[PDB]
Amino acid sequence: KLRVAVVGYGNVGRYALEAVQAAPDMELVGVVRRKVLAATPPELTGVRVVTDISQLEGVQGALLCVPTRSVPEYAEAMLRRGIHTVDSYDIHGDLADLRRRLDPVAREHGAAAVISAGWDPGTDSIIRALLEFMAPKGITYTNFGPGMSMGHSVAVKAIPGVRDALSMTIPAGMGVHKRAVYVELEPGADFAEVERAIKTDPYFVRDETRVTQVESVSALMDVGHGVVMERKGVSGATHNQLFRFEMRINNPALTAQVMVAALRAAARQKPGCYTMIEIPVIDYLPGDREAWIRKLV
Amino acid sequence: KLRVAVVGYGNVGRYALEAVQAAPDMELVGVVRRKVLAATPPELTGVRVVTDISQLEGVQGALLCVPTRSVPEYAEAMLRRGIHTVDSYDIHGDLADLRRRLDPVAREHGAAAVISAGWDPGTDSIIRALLEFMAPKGITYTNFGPGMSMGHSVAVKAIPGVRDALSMTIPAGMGVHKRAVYVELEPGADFAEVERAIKTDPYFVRDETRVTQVESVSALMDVGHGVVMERKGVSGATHNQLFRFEMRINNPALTAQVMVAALRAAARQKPGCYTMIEIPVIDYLPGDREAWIRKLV
Amino acid sequence: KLRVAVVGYGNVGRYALEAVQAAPDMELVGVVRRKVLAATPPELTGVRVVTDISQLEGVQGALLCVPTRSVPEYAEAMLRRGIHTVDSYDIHGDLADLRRRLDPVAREHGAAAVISAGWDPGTDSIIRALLEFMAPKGITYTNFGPGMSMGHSVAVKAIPGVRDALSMTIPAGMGVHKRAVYVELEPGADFAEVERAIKTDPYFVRDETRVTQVESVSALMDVGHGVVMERKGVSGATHNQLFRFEMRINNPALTAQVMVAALRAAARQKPGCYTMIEIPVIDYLPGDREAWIRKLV
Amino acid sequence: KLRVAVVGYGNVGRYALEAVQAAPDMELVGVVRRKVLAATPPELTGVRVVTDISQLEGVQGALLCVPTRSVPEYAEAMLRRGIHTVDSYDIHGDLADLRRRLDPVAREHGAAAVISAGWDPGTDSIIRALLEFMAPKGITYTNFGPGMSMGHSVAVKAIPGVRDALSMTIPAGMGVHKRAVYVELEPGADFAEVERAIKTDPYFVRDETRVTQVESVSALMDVGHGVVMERKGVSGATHNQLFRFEMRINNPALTAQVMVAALRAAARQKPGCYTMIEIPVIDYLPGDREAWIRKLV
Amino acid sequence: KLRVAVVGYGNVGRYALEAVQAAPDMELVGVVRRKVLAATPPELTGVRVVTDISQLEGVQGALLCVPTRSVPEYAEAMLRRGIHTVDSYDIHGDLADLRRRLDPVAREHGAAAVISAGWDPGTDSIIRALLEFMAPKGITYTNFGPGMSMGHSVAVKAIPGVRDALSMTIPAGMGVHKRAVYVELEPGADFAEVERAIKTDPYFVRDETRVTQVESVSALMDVGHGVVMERKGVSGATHNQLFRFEMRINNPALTAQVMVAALRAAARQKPGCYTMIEIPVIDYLPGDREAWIRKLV
Amino acid sequence: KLRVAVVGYGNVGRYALEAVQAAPDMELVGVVRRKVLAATPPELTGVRVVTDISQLEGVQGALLCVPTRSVPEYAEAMLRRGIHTVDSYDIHGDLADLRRRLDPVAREHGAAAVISAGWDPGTDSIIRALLEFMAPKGITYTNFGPGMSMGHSVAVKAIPGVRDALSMTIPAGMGVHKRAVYVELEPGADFAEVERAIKTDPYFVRDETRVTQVESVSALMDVGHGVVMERKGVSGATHNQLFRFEMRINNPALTAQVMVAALRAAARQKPGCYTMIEIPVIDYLPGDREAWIRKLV
Ligand SMILES: NC(=O)c1ccc[n+]([C@@H]2O[C@H](COP(=O)([O-])OP(=O)(O)OC[C@H]3O[C@@H](n4cnc5c(N)ncnc54)[C@H](OP(=O)(O)O)[C@@H]3O)[C@@H](O)[C@H]2O)c1
Ligand SMILES: NC(=O)c1ccc[n+]([C@@H]2O[C@H](COP(=O)([O-])OP(=O)(O)OC[C@H]3O[C@@H](n4cnc5c(N)ncnc54)[C@H](OP(=O)(O)O)[C@@H]3O)[C@@H](O)[C@H]2O)c1
Ligand SMILES: NC(=O)c1ccc[n+]([C@@H]2O[C@H](COP(=O)([O-])OP(=O)(O)OC[C@H]3O[C@@H](n4cnc5c(N)ncnc54)[C@H](OP(=O)(O)O)[C@@H]3O)[C@@H](O)[C@H]2O)c1
Ligand SMILES: NC(=O)c1ccc[n+]([C@@H]2O[C@H](COP(=O)([O-])OP(=O)(O)OC[C@H]3O[C@@H](n4cnc5c(N)ncnc54)[C@H](OP(=O)(O)O)[C@@H]3O)[C@@H](O)[C@H]2O)c1
Ligand SMILES: NC(=O)c1ccc[n+]([C@@H]2O[C@H](COP(=O)([O-])OP(=O)(O)OC[C@H]3O[C@@H](n4cnc5c(N)ncnc54)[C@H](OP(=O)(O)O)[C@@H]3O)[C@@H](O)[C@H]2O)c1
Repeated sequence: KLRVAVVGYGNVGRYALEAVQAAPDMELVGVVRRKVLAATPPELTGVRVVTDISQLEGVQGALLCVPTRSVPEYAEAMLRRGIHTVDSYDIHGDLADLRRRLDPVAREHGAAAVISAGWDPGTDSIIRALLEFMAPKGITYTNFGPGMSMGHSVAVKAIPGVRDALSMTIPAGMGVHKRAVYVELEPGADFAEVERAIKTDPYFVRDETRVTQVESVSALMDVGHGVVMERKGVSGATHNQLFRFEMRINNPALTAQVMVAALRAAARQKPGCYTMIEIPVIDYLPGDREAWIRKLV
Repeated sequence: KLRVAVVGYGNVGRYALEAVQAAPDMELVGVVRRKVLAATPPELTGVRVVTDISQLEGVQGALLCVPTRSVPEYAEAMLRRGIHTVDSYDIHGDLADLRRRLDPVAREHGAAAVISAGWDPGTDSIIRALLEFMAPKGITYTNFGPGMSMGHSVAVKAIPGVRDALSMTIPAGMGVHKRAVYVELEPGADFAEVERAIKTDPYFVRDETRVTQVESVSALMDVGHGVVMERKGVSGATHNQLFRFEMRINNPALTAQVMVAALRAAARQKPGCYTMIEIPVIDYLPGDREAWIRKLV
Repeated sequence: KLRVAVVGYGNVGRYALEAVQAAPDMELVGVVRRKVLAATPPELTGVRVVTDISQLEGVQGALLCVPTRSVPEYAEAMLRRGIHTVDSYDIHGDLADLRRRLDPVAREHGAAAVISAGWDPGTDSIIRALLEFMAPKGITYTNFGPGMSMGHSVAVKAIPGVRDALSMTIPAGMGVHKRAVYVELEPGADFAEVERAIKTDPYFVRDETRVTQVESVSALMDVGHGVVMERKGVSGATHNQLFRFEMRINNPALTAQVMVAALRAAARQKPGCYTMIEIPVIDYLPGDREAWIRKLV
Repeated sequence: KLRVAVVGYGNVGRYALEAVQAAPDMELVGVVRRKVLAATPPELTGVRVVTDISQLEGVQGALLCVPTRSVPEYAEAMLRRGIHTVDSYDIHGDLADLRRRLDPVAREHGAAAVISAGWDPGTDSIIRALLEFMAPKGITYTNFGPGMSMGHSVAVKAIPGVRDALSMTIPAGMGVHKRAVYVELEPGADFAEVERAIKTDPYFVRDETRVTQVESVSALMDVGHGVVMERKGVSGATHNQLFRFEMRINNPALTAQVMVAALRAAARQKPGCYTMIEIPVIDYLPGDREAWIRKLV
Repeated sequence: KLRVAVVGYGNVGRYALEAVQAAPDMELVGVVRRKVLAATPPELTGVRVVTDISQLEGVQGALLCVPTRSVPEYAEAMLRRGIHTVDSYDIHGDLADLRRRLDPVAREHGAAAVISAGWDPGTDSIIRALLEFMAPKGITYTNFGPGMSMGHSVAVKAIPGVRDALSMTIPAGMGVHKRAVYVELEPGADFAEVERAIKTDPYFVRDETRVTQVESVSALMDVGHGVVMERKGVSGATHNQLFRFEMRINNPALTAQVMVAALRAAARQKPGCYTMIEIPVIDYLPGDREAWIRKLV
Repeated sequence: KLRVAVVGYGNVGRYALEAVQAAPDMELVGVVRRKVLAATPPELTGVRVVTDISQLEGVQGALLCVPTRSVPEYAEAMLRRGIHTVDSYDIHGDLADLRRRLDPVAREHGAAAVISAGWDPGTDSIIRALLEFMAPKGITYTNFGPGMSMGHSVAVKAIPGVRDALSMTIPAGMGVHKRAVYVELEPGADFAEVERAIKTDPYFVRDETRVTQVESVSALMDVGHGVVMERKGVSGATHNQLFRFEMRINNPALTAQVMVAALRAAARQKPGCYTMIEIPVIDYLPGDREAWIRKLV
């Protein structure tokens, strides 16, 4: 049974606690937070919560449920302690570089790191790889939403006159996305100004963006999300092969569960850093291989 | 470039030829048939066709496009020659045992074998594994068709009074399948009896079966097929996670293309036998890993 | 404009009245009924209604909106008067013979008859013909409903213990249909007996049938109906060509409109009898061909 | 059997070869190409290939699988030799005029010509005509794709800084289409300039267009295509009649098969030129009419 | 049995007549029109038609099928006569104020008024309320069409050079709508200018608008319409609850039927004015409550 | 702010705790359980838990999250204490009688009771009522699943030789349902026996039932569920009006949230007992009516 720690008790972190507790081959040693207040969250009543992973006895693996930009530093800190790490780093543009950066650190400390192990990047990545070799010629389209965007939401809220905001990702089709922004204005903030400020912002200038002022943004929030991946391609020399994959899921819940499966896999790999398509899928399953082969193949 | 041979020029074999010719990292050395007639099929005009793989110079990998029951003997024959092998062996209840049987043969002759590498078993198996770890609790349903059934058609054609027949697999839902049989009666035969013999045959006795007599079975044949895989499960402790995968494809065309990708992967493994869920998905992709990670993850 | 008469003021007849009035190239001369009561239906207030088509001056075409079994004698009666005729005779197994029977009658009296011109048989027939030549090899499935069934309902009301009944046609998929019967029992009739008689009747004996006793059958009546026609076949030697046609329509409304278009075509044909697939489609369109070619091709 | 020749061995031509070989009522006499090299394509090994149709003995019909702008001269050349002709000329705005031009040429040489016989124009045209008379009032929407666009792709390759390109037709709904262009730039060409030139070109100027630079255009090519035709209209005076037709097919494969069926019909017509809606649908079916009436109506 | 009068014999009024005649608990006393010509519409032959509701003996309820702007004055006129009233007033931004305006008028004359009782506002409003309390946090999207737009069509028809026009409402998703305008130009008018005047008009300036010139607008008219309402929200603290409601209906037919049900409810309320969400749903059903509870709950 | 108690800390009870805590107009006073163990569930750490509702100060309303058969006694016990009550009693056959039984008890103690307030019975009941008056003639079909059935599951588990079981409700279409049973056998229990015992049981004899033996039933459980309600009917005299409502939700989560909304409504009613269709929908919404009318109608 793998001794694991949840690092970062945020949205994903809260679901990670549950995923670890539900895992048959793992034991939750504790949670690592930046601060630990006297008032204990109800669900953490019988859970060890500290600020230093060192105080969690025999930790073998860590789920890095921290902000994207904090992942690099956290992974290196855990790896240098010989602790296997998993994160759902979501920047497609440079996770490949993150992989090269963490590989030597992981190896030199006898640990394994699996990066970008959420649903996208993550499991969606595996699916895209499958579609790619099943029909080498053609185009795969990944359509996200409806669901909220963390990055886009923060960007809008950082605008003067904006008390709080919600940015919805809407699938327009063929891999194109539009934005539906909902904003809660400050004292005498002018909507027109805020509206153009949003549409102009580099985060929305590239896509069709619509803005709406609301009384309460919190009243509109839901972490449900989804994706539709499609490919029309050529298998060998045979055209029009049609594939479609769709999910309607709780975003953080799925991410945390995939992270758990990835940490299970990490503990079984040779020291180094890996993305999800570099690990045999059976390594994400608990227990002996034989039974899974008979049940799933 | 991997030198490959197509063994068995049947339905899948014909597509395998095309899949190999289209692969950027493979070279088709030739085709192995039980017999080679003087009348050369048009598309094989510039292709080396022989009855013994030994006559195909420098073959490194073999695509075993032979009947399911012939796979075991063919795989051992090729492996004992040090030739990597791929097959799409389709018996879910026995493939695990085939794996154990071929493992030492492959290993002792420095070769790798990837078995059951079609779409089901095969790629569908990978998808089922993903759904399984993304939402550990729940049920996955695999719905096949509409499409023609392998053995079912032969089973009916073996009935007295049946000139030729076609058995369609029809999805009834919840992983249950119906059978739509089309028969071309032999001069004199009685439909009523044939209809009874079919519905009572062990091959159909367990599923809803409907029989129809037709003037020509050939006029009804189409190798298109498909599948709908669904799962409603729990990620961690979060219920109602919804997943759906569907494809509408040319059956043998997809199978042959997956076999090609699997052979590419086999050549990159340690000697032994593997099912598709025991191989990192990136090994099914041609060339350098880096490029694929940046493109797909 | 073509002078037309509506024969039989029933369900389809009521809609035919409207279809003719809306046609830009036709003039409604009148309606022919078995009897004409003193109480005139509101919508027929300004319409000539008689018991003999001879009383309708200059009639050139007749829409035979009479029961299926009455069509043969009605068509011969009209044709022998030199009047073009259209009907939506719905017996697929007898259709061809009706064509042979009416052909010489129509020809010898210088008139044209278009039979079975509803949506099925009728327009669905044309679609089936199209799918057949677009992909010669494969299977076309015609799935009807949900919608009320003609004879099935009358057949149920035929049993003694039934005051009124409604038989719904339910698509089970792959061309198979289920029956949902609703019955209003006579005071004292046993439901169990009726339920048994229904499922036993040769009208439901070979189809999954379910019975439900209801307070009022009239409260469940709706003339909406539909169809889904699908085909997965081979174009040339290319497999898995996928086609799908679906309609959700008012049954008698569509039937009456198709009959109108067919009568327009009939007036354009050489004397004789025709099914809808024996007439160029442009003949079903009003006016000059040139305009339609530019608008539709 | 009708003796037929395939003129133009391009995309559609390659499929036409197969469609003719599979036709039960036709005999492939040969293929006519602009040039015949010493290296014979494998599939043409046992086929007569020449540069002048006169070298193909007893040819009665010709499938003109040449570029759109070449159809007029090719059709007149064949017709003046008394050879029936079929083409899938795709310009909706000129179609009618081509018909007028070829009609007297066909007639004076005792031959029949069926123009624009692909799926659109072609079979889609018949479907549009059906929907039009089934519900005279309303609007029919024809939504194409996803699939590759003919001229659009060549038009993009027309710009200087483009080595190769692919233009995808994307259905935006309600008969509106979007463009997804993929370009492979020449060493040194500026993407910004190309992107601008594309969106500016009169081919995309009036449609939402998006451009993406790609490593390889060939790796994105797939000949699959499709259409969704819908109409909500009035049958008689009854509103909201709903119709829907959809296809997911191999573009050239379907086009070639329709051309074959149209040539069969042409040989059955009085000398002159016809579009597909001017021919009874049963004429597109092989053999005796009686059998088809019983099987399809 | 409630004695009812239909006020305004327009689109909705014509259906209201039928809805009242079909209601088991209502008696149609007559129709109130602005003028009554000597030429009686066929369907009104046995119906009392007058210009003053006072001539309709014992009227207890009135269905106000008049233009939106006329509703206020008509409702106050009927209420001041002690006659219960129902209207489908469609202005979402002002109906709350209409409610406050009519409340004291209805109360002081012992009558009840139910306003905005169509499908939207109306039944859609009830559905939105249900979704709102079933999942308090999240967003509900109401997508209309395809279907003809009320004011939009009139707004275009008021443009110089426009003989007649039709404005189609097209759902773009996420509660956003597109406009497809069809215009029939007056002899001489310039399309380019009309097209500009339309797209710039306040009625379309906020949505994507496309204009098309046609020979006949009447040939494109169909009163079918529809809606798709969706919500992804949080029930309690559980995210991703998914809801979807859709209908494809005859617009005025449904509106008139809902108005009838609302009038039935009005007659059962304490004097005052009500929107549809202020009435228990069982009050919209005819007769005794007990029977409905057993049949529907 | 309404002071509320959750009675019964089971599946629904656990979600009810969350729904009350999330409600803006309610205050959770505590939870009433049959027993209170020393080991406190983490999430109940800061919550008052007792065995007698009397120990919860100032309780005004109670959510009866107890077994169906316990509802009658619990409701009467709470009502006799002057506490408003809500339950999701799910027996369609006699909830009408429960209503008559609780009405006088509620009234005589100055309290209000809203029974059967889940999604079915409950919100689905409201939807069925709407469809009923929008189109009075026709048939509404309620299709449940996929999702688990509590009753059916218990019935199977009570069978000798059955360690544990799971009964899935599968929609077969048109209001017909099939059962997919999963069983975990005891020591030497014979499957064949258990299988027929299930198929024979009155709980499954009425429907198509399939049985499967599994290693672990708990590994297959998920509380997700759903429904598809459809109606094709007549509005007035206009046929083929089409309606569809679908939900994919967490079963207990939705039920608890609806119960909260119903308790809010109960507190606003005259003393007595009500089903959900007897309460204006706006009463299920928190706060003043004005704002909801403007936001939703
Ligand atoms: N790949 C995917 O498919 C996918 C999908 C969804 C999310 N994700 C990843 O999941 C990450 C976390 O998501 P989330 O919604 O859980 O974020 P979150 O709610 O903000 O949680 C992050 C937690 O880390 C700690 N933290 C906060 N700010 C920090 C900082 N500035 N420096 C160091 N630690 C900080 C806090 O926990 P304590 O208070 O306990 O310290 C905080 O609650 C996302 O950023 C994204 O990268 C990936
Ligand atoms: N896993 C999947 O998803 C999946 C899907 C589809 C198919 N498959 C597998 O693919 C296998 C082959 O399918 P297929 O349609 O290509 O079969 P096929 O058409 O019968 O071709 C098999 C070929 O094997 C060669 N052969 C060698 N020994 C033979 C023998 N004893 N009897 C007959 N042929 C023999 C023949 O080619 P020569 O004449 O050249 O010797 C024959 O044409 C299937 O049996 C199945 O196991 C798997
Ligand atoms: N092909 C299709 O797609 C399709 C679809 C729907 C219907 N149809 C055909 O069209 C027929 C239409 O029937 P319907 O729905 O309009 O209702 P119906 O009850 O068949 O009405 C037929 C009318 O024919 C007249 N009539 C003459 N002889 C009659 C007789 N012997 N018995 C009863 N009526 C007689 C009556 O009008 P008067 O009182 O004015 O004499 C009667 O109302 C269907 O039965 C079927 O044959 C075809
Ligand atoms: N809430 C919804 O979901 C919804 C949906 C659809 C429609 N509606 C409502 O239904 C209303 C009526 O729709 P409609 O299509 O029936 O309108 P319409 O066709 O124009 O009919 C309105 C009738 O009102 C009478 N009338 C009285 N004063 C009039 C006036 N000042 N100008 C013109 N007519 C006047 C006329 O009948 P006489 O000639 O007999 O006097 C006229 O035919 C719409 O305006 C809208 O408010 C609501
Ligand atoms: N209408 C709908 O749409 C709908 C849908 C779903 C469920 N429901 C209703 O919700 C009800 C409860 O569902 P559930 O899944 O929460 O059931 P459950 O998990 O068994 O919870 C019932 C709770 O009541 C107490 N209890 C158990 N047995 C009892 C008994 N024999 N006598 C008195 N109290 C008992 C227990 O709480 P303590 O241990 O705290 O005492 C138990 O946890 C269902 O029975 C059904 O009627 C309705």
